[PDB]
Amino acid sequence: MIDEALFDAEEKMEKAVAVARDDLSTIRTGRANPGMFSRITIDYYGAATPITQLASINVPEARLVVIKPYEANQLRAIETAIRNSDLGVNPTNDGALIRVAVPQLTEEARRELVKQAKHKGEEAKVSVRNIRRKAMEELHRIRKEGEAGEDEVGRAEKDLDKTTHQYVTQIDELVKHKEGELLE
Repeated sequence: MIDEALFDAEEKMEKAVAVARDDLSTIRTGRANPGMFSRITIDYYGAATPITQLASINVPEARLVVIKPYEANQLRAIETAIRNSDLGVNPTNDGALIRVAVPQLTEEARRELVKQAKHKGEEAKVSVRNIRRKAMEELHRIRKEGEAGEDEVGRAEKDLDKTTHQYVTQIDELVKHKEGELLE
């Protein structure tokens, strides 16, 4: 049915756009967020484990992160993972807390990250397009087989085209915004 193809495709695009927002969040910036720490993993009893699951990540000032590990025995293993990461960070030790001052990025690094953001956007747009294609070829099958009227299917095609472009644009705003986060 038109409905299933159309309503599910929309719902999937929303998820894809949501995934892209989260994905952009993982990029290092100025205006530190937790997301930049999300893909730092420690050895946690044999399982490669994100620090995000193992510590409460707080942002007091603009360029200062405060990380509180649930298990004090883990603190040194966490700080090292931060120290050995690709964040460009020199974390200090407080005892219960890890003090992470985040430096302003170099112009070279920020052109490389702007690059990273465009790519994550491109991936999500392609994903959105694939969702449209699957729903559109269902519409095409409905038409071919005469399971719905021609005018009916052509309105649904027009609707799907609109929905798709709205979500692609949303992804483009999402990148446009991370780009401006990175170039200030």
